[PDB]
Amino acid sequence: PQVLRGSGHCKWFNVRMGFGFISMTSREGSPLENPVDVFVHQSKLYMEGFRSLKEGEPVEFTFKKSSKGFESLRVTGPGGNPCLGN
DNA sequence: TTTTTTT
Repeated sequence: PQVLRGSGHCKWFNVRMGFGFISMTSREGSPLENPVDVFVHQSKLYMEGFRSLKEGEPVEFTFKKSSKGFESLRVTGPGGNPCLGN
């Protein structure tokens, strides 16, 4: 299960659900011709207090292909900063 | 405080 690095933005996030998706726009330091969705759980989000992503906020993350699809493993804001959230 | 794969 190879671990890759990517960036993108929050496609959507539902706080009642505790999960959402990231639209990945770069991967392994190269931009993608077409964005790819990557699953993100609230538990993976680097921030203090209650954990969420705002729609649209820019993210940096590690991910791995999973049986259910891609799975984020740790998500941060630009430059390793905390995610913004709602 | 948050239904672990869709929006």
